[PDB]
Amino acid sequence: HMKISIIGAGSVRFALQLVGDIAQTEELSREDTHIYMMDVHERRLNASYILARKYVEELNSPVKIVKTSSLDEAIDGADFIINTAYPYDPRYHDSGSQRWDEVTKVGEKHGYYRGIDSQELNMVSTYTYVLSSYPDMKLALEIAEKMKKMAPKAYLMQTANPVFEITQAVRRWTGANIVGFCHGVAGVYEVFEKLDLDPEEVDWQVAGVNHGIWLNRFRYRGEDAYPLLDEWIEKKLPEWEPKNPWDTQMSPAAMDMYKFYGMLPIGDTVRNGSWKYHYNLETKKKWFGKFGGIDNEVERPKFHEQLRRARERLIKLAEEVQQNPGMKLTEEHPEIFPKGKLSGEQHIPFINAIANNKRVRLFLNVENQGTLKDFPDDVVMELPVWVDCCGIHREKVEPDLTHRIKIYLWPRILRMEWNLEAYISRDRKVLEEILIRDPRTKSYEQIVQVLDEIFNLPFNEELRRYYK
Amino acid sequence: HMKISIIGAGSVRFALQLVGDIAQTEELSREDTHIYMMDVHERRLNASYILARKYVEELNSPVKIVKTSSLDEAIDGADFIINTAYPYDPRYHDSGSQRWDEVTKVGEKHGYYRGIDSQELNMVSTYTYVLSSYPDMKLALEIAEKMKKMAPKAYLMQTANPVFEITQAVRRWTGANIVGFCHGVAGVYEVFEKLDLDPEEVDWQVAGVNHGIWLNRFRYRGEDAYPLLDEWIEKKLPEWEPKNPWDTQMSPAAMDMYKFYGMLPIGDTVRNGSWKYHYNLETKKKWFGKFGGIDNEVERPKFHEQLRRARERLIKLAEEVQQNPGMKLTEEHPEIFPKGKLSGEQHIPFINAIANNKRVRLFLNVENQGTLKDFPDDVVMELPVWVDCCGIHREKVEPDLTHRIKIYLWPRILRMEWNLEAYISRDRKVLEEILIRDPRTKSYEQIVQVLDEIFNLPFNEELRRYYK
Ligand SMILES: [Mn+2]
Ligand SMILES: [Mn+2]
Repeated sequence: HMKISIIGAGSVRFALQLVGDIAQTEELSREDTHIYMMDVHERRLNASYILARKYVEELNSPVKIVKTSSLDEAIDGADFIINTAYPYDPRYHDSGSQRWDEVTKVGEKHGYYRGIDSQELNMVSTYTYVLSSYPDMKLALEIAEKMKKMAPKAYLMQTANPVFEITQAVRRWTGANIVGFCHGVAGVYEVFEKLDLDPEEVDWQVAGVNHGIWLNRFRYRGEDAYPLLDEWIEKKLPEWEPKNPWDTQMSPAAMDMYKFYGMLPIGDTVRNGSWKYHYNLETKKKWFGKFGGIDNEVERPKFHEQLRRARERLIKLAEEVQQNPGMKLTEEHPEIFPKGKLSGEQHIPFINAIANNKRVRLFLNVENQGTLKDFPDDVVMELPVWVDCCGIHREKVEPDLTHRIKIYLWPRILRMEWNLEAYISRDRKVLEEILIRDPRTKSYEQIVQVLDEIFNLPFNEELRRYYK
Repeated sequence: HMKISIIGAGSVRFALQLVGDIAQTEELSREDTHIYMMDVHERRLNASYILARKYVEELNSPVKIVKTSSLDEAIDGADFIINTAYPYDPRYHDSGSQRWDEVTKVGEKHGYYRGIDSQELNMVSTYTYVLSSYPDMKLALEIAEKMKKMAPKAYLMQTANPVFEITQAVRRWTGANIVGFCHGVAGVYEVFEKLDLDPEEVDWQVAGVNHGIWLNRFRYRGEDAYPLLDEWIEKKLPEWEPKNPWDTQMSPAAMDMYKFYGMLPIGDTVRNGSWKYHYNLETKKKWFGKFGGIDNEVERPKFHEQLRRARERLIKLAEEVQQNPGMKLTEEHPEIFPKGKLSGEQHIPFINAIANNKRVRLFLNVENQGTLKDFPDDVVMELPVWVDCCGIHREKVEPDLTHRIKIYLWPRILRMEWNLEAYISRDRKVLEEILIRDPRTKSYEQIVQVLDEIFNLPFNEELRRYYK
């Protein structure tokens, strides 16, 4: 009996990706594989459970799916616990994105463009919440302590953000068996495509911290391939255009960071430059192209609204399924319900590697343990690893990250430490010292005022009591 | 034959302090002690040499004093080399303070209050010059390479700022036998005085980096003494007033840093808080008292002018000496020329410890070497040490610095690394990345403009060619 528990299974698109990958993995598509879907939103949970059951049926997979509103029941004796939950106050909100939208506006009201949580080296929208990410940190630690008692052999597969902060605090403060998951490394394939390189003929590696990873190795036909990037920068960068607001991997910002640091930032790292690329929307469009990227006052509200519409549609689709047993989800909406094709993300390959010894190369957030020698052994970094039934095996990182990149990641590590200290100390003065270092802070009184108004939002009642 | 060479002996007040301490140290006041005074300013050098000779004569000390304008002659076979030189372009300026004054004004012209060199954790005036401190770094390394050849057994006793950056780069890039000197630790005695404690009955220790040191141990009558500070904060802080612009050790800023970090910052560390204490002159007066401290647009120009007047007076006093052999410098100006009393600074005790095994406890900038375990072995820190003829012996630092102070010093260490990278790479883009992290930077174009105008100052011709 293998038990795979999805905490936050109302993330039904992500739930359906995980379910579909399991159902399409021969070693896991068995009667003895039990998938537990747990969520605090009953409508979303029900709808996700109906869609997952019908989906699995159309794939002719015999896995069992169980739904529950009990965190304890989902954790009890689980082999793998995937945390994709995004907490929210149900008295005021329907999903977590809403608390971040509203605090971001408050921040902008007080002169912080894109909110206080948008800082240098961390512009990724929704990554942290009021700096210390209290509700998301709280849930992960609660899961971690429950599983130390109820599931001591389980892996906690952390996907909800902040992955860096949460994986570090869990590891450090509970010793629970937590691993952080992010597929930002998938940006490399955009590089190979733009440079007309067969991905299978490229010898490559990335390393760093979450959303702070760099293409430390890039070789082709027995030689360094970066001169091929240099040629692309000269001849083709002038004509580059993003296909959508998320398309930044080959943007002027990415190449400007590569010029200074010596290696190419990969994936969401490109979103996390200095303020040079982010002072305002016009500056974002200069460095990221027509959309200004995804982390701005136009595109992010547009996207969160798209996700809300999708949640409502999936609830309605679940009702359609109950009314029309004969309909084929894979036929009517083949995008949402793909068939005969794995998603390509790392969660199910990880599970199949640990349990069934299907060895695979992944990029995961684990303790450094001397892999990057100029960083502490206990700091959680995003590293290239091979996973099998004997656990996680860190690759040697070669070539080493450049000196300049090392003194780029150290500040991001220190920001993590200040964020953890702000959480564990319950001390509002720590949040004030974080913002006194913010370039947008003009005065100390500005810091108190913006934090005051944030804490006084009705849905931040628990946060306010935590720091009081 | 012991040879003590003062590079920059035109710092005649500092030269006279060093000369007077030697002349009043029994083990060093000998015929075989040769003091070499070297400086590029002939008038200042001559005047310093005349005053030093007459001074030594009135102390009945037989030490030999030699003046030279040759750096090589001063370094050749020296046992100790004290670097107090402050370079300047003689085509435009008469002393080094002038290049810092003029670049600071340019910075303020472009919206950087107190100049680009005034950054968080480094508000100390004149500490760095255009971030990377090119002329001061250049001289120290030139001395370091000359002495590796001409004086392989010598100690380079670095006193010119930036002490942290220069001691680190010399150690790292040349392996020369450099030790950094700063007496900021003397602030502890202000604490003992305000709290009515006999200094000899206090068990105390400080540690950190240069201008980043903290009173990690403070005990009295077999117990922690910090509760005595707490009582002083409650009953006496409201009525505290600075005696002069340099008096900040017991200021509201110092106590506000102590509240957050858990230990008291000592000496010039109190000048180096966050921008909380430094946004403008009115804010400086709130946190430092009536004068706003010494690092502001009123008090610093007032002080540099006082030093200029003093240089002119000492030149004129030297002429008086030549005209009136019978006058007694110790009688007419006993402040400048004290008798029967050591200065209390660390340079001559250090020399007497190394050469004559007079063991003494000092606070010096040396490689960590595991003393503070959460920092690299090779990073130069300001540490409590015992010095004897067997060299430098680091005390165990106990109690350890607090967690919050550790994540305060790490950013200052990283700033040092960025400053060194800006120097060695000769890359103006590095200075631009430093300022993009500055809270006062509003745009990227602002950075280029302020650096452009700084580099284009006539006296920065060498700096401009270095970075071109
Ligand atoms: Mn991610
Ligand atoms: Mn100093």
